[PDB]
Amino acid sequence: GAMAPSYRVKRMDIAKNDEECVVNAANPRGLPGDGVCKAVYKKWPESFKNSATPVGTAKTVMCGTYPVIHAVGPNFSNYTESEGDRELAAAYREVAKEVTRLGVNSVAIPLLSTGVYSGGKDRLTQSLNHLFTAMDSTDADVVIYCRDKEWEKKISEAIQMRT
Ligand SMILES: c1cnc2[nH]ccc2c1
Ligand SMILES: c1cnc2[nH]ccc2c1
Ligand SMILES: [Cl-]
Ligand SMILES: [Cl-]
Ligand SMILES: [Cl-]
Repeated sequence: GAMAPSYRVKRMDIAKNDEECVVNAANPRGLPGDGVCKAVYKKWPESFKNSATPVGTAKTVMCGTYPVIHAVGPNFSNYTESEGDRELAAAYREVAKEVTRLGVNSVAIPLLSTGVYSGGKDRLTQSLNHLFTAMDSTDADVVIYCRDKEWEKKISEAIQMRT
C-alpha cells in the first residue's frame, strides 16, 4: 500500500495517468464506446479481450502487466434515480475489491456515470461520494481524472474539506 494514502485530482487524459492501474468507465459489452472508454481502448486495446460484465460490476483484464479495471456504471437514461444510485455505489465497491486484490499502491479513476451515462444531470457530488465510500478503506493512492476546469476545482475542494 501507499506510505500515506491520499486522494488527488488531475485535469488530463486518464490514458496518460502516472498510476499502477486504471479504472475504465466501461460499457457492459466490452465495446470501444466514447469518452474515457474510447481513450482506454486506444491506449490498452488488449484489455478488451472478454471485458464484457454487467452493470454494477468491475472486471480486470491485463494489458501486458498493466491492470485495466473495467467498471460498469448505470446509464441514468435507462435506470430510475433509486436503482441507478444503487448500481453506481455497487460499481465503486467492486473497484475497491479489485484494487485490493491486485496489491497496487496507486489507481487512476474517472467519475462513473457523469458523462453520456448521466441522463443529462450533474452527478459530480453523487458519483464522488460513492467513490469515497468505496475507496476510503483501501490504502492505494487514488488519482481522479476529469476533463473540465470547474469540475477540477469542485473535486479538489471536496477532497480538501475532509483533510
Ligand atoms: C483529453 C481528456 N481529458 C483532458 N483534460 C484536459 C485535456 C484533455 C484531453
Ligand atoms: C476524463 C478523463 N479522461 C478522459 N479521456 C478521454 C475523455 C476523458 C474524460
Ligand atoms: Cl491531457
Ligand atoms: Cl459516463
Ligand atoms: Cl470528467
